[PDB]
Amino acid sequence: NLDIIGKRIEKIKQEHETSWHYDQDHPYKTWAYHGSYETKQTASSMVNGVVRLLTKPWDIIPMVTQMAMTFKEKVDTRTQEPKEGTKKLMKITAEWLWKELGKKKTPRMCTREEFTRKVRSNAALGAIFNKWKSAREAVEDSGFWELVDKERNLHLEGKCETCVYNMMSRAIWYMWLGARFLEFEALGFLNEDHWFSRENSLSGVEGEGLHKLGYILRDVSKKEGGAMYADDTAGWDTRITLEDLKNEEMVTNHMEGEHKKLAEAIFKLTYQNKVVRVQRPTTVMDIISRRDQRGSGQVVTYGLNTFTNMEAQLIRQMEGEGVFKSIQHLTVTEEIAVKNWLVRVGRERLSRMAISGDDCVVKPLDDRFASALTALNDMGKVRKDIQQWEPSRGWNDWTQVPFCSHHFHELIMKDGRVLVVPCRNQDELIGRARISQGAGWSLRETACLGKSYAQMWSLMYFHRRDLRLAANAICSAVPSHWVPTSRTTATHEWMTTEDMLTVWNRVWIQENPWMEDKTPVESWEEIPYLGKREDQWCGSLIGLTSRATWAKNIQTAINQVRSLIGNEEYTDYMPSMKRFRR
Ligand SMILES: NC(c1ccccc1)c1ccccc1
Ligand SMILES: [Zn+2]
Ligand SMILES: [Zn+2]
Repeated sequence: NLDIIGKRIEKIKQEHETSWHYDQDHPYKTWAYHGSYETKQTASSMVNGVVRLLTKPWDIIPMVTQMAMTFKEKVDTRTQEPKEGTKKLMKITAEWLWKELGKKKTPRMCTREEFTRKVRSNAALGAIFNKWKSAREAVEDSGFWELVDKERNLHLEGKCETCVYNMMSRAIWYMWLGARFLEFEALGFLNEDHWFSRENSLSGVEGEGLHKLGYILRDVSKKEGGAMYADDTAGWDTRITLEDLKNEEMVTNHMEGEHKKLAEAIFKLTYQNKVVRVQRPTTVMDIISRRDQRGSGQVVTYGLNTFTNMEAQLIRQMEGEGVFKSIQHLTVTEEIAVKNWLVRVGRERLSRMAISGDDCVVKPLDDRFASALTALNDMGKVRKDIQQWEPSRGWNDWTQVPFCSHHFHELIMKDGRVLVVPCRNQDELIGRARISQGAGWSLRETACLGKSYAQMWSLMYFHRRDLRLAANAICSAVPSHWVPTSRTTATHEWMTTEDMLTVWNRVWIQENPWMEDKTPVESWEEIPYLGKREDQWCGSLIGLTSRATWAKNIQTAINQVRSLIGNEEYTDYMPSMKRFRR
């Protein structure tokens, strides 16, 4: 408790000595409260006018238009201690999983040099603005690195002064850039060196890309076994126990020297003991602590969520296969049985899963998995929108399974080759492309963000009639040589000024390991759509009068946007589609 968090608490006390007050009307039950201090401040979603002018039929669809308008009674909940049998299953499984993940990888420190390059090309490293403006400026000033040095030597000493979270089914924990550096130095190797790639982790999909995920689910479907299960956890980050944080820390057992000590300090000082500042309107700033739940950078959060989810799902598979009888307590021979299962079939069981942080698909040996709930519930990974003890409903067809907010279609090209394509309700795709985040967007920057959405649609969603047409329209309306942008950046092959047919060929044919015949496609007309009825089922306006008028008059919409942007060099992409090819 207060010996580890005191210094951080003591330090904040003094910067607001003219405001400190142990409030008695404090709303916290499960967060330990420490004091308050005076503040006053808040970014809402702005509309992308280039995308909206080229998607007029959607201006009257509430599921689209409502997306641009506008649980902290779940951050303040508590998760019970698992039973001794559960704690044992988790420790055995975690020990075994870090060893498998480490067989072909070497833990290593990430560098100031590497950190500097990331900030100078904009990755969402959730930092705060103070002493320097942007992260870009802090990183080119030795003063910063002297602050980093002081904290670093403090961590080697087993103490923390400045690693404090700022809080804002979502809650995002910003830290100052220096704390983010020290987290990246110690734990960045998990993401930088692809520990959760499918090749390395067998269940993982890190780096895979939306054009790969469907093929991966189809490969899992080919295994003998029961239904495919895709149970969502209710508020995964809030259900991470101190026991979970201690099994995650066992990655430090694979480290050495300075690195081992630096990583141990991140886990002890910042993860297993946390200090947070929260805005309360009654506007004060509350300084609260707790030992459990997930609060890390979003990139480390992803890798450790994947790890703990892989562990939880192997244990649920063990329960279904009868490897252990009860979570209350493991006998000695049950320990040897669990160990033996892991050594004997562990890698086969990992290959039966697709796991992306808190999101999973599992194809177990059989449907006993559906009612194997005791370990899952006792670890605190309670399923969303189903009663605690009601058996999971599985999916019989891999094309119906939800994963990473998508489902996947099998689409046969006129030439017989097979594409497995990502899909989601088209209102969600149009509604998201119509939104920009933050202020000070020029017309050119707004146009380049529209172009990023358009090129993503041409690569991932070409099979949706409305999206291939709208993508072609946006790419016709934005100057040909302007570079697609995004202020928050899976693999992003659409972020390029290369011709999109050449990128399509590279992604779907040349580099696609499931495509034996490498014959290039010569035009967009060779590239198929979903069935017309399947397109409607997934939200296509195809067959409406509004959509027919939009399609027929599309050059008029393109010319409206070209007139606003001004006298620039444009390309007409509409004749790449049969109906505008004269
Ligand atoms: N004629 C339309 C239709 C026919 C039958 C069912 C649904 C739409 C149609 C099809 C494909 C593209 C554009 C319009
Ligand atoms: Zn610190
Ligand atoms: Zn679909």
